[PDB]
Amino acid sequence: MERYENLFAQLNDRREGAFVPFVTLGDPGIEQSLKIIDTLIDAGADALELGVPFSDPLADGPTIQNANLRAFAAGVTPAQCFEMLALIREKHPTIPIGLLMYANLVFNNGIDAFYARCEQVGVDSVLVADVPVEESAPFRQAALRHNIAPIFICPPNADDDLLRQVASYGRGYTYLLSGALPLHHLIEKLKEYHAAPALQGFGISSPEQVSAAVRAGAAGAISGSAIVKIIEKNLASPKQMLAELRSFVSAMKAASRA
Amino acid sequence: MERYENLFAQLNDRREGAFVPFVTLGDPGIEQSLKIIDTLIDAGADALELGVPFSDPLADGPTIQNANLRAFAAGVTPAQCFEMLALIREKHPTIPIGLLMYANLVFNNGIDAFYARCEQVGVDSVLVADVPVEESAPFRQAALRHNIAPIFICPPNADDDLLRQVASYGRGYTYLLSGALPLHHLIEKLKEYHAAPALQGFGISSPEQVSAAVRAGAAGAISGSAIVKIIEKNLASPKQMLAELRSFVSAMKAASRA
Ligand SMILES: [Cl-]
Ligand SMILES: [Cl-]
Ligand SMILES: [Cl-]
Ligand SMILES: [Cl-]
Ligand SMILES: [Cl-]
Ligand SMILES: [Cl-]
Ligand SMILES: [Cl-]
Ligand SMILES: [Cl-]
Ligand SMILES: [Cl-]
Ligand SMILES: [Cl-]
Ligand SMILES: [Cl-]
Ligand SMILES: [Cl-]
Repeated sequence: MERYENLFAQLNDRREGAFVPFVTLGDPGIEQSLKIIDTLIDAGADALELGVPFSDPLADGPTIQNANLRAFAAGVTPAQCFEMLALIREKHPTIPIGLLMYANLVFNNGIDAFYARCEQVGVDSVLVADVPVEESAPFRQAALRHNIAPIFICPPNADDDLLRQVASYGRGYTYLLSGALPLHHLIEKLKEYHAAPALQGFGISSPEQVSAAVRAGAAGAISGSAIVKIIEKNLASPKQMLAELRSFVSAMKAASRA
Repeated sequence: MERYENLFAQLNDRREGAFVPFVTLGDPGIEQSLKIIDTLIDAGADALELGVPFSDPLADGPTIQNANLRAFAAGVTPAQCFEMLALIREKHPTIPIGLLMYANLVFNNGIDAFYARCEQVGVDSVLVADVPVEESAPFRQAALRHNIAPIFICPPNADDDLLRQVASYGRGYTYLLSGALPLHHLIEKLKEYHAAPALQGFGISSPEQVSAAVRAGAAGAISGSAIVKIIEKNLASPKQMLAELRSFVSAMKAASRA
């Protein structure tokens, strides 16, 4: 539906980088999560990265792990997540919606049925976070068949071989994480290979990291856990939670004008 | 085959905690990896946790991520991993072998065929690191049908409800990661619910953390990345690599007598 392409062209109009918050769907409840997402959008978030609750405790930090636990504790299921996605899309027809999920989600229903469901509710992109590039073909092909952008991660030490693969396979945006190479170097190479615009997603904790990413040439930044941390710290006061989310998104967008 | 039960009873004879190193199969090559594993065993490792190369770059630290990349760069496939596992078991018939892997590995062949292959090569336990407990039943049942211990992770804030589930579902050992609760408290509750012996697996970097785990009552410790770091730092000298691995395992076992 051109949602990412239109966003990045309009961000070019505004001379801004994208700010894309991550939240877990259904954290800390279905309705609070919907209102958290409305607040992020109203405060200036350019796109959304939304997680279907998963479990990766060996690797995840306490923030993301606790969010997954809060959503499961609220009884959140993939079914409810897809209904939430549909509602978000209906209220916000133009905002790019990226799903972040883990491979076992597609076991119960099958790869094509999963991507068909994404297409039906209006998702724009899907990142299956735990599938190596060597095993990505069935996901990439199913995504394209259903008009979904498959998101590929560019790791910090990617050689030109891998950069060429990431640039060619992905659509929508490139999820950049940056024997690491210089940030500006990865960005330049991805542009040389006509990759989808790069969103720096590593360690985007606060305004300084957004500004650094845009100054290095990235198209924007993805905040992997900073929004979830504000949720966790304000669980007892939804009003203060929403106010802190607004000031945070505002400060992150200010950094995106750097 | 009683490999974990026999190990823990013999560790009780020795008044020792278990030390269980993690390595990625095929890192930095098939034959170097086999010899790394032989060296860990000869140096005193009590069991093995072996990873089939995966990809979890959003969450993994550089050590584990780089190991996965080194193994894929050596052309390692799941097929070669299963042959390596078979060779390790043939050379070392009594040592408990735990596989650590990610869910997409079971997509290509199916859940039952994966666990059948594990049983055939002599694996004792399987931890599918990225499957929530709410979705674990098909894996747990397939494991039991093939005489494989399914490994469950006890997270640091587990309530008694979850502790009861982890204690009942798992076999072999409990993979302990420790609003977190006191380490000794989780250990006590797991014993109260007759869980498989707990191996503390969070942050086991050096001897101090092994000693802390055993002093708190854990049956031992799993070093998630410390062995891989020694591999990465000594890639240019296999001889020095193996010598540093020996001194490291020796120091970790010394801490396990605490
Ligand atoms: Cl679109
Ligand atoms: Cl529940
Ligand atoms: Cl290169
Ligand atoms: Cl695109
Ligand atoms: Cl950087
Ligand atoms: Cl982060
Ligand atoms: Cl056994
Ligand atoms: Cl290769
Ligand atoms: Cl409780
Ligand atoms: Cl057992
Ligand atoms: Cl601790
Ligand atoms: Cl670790």
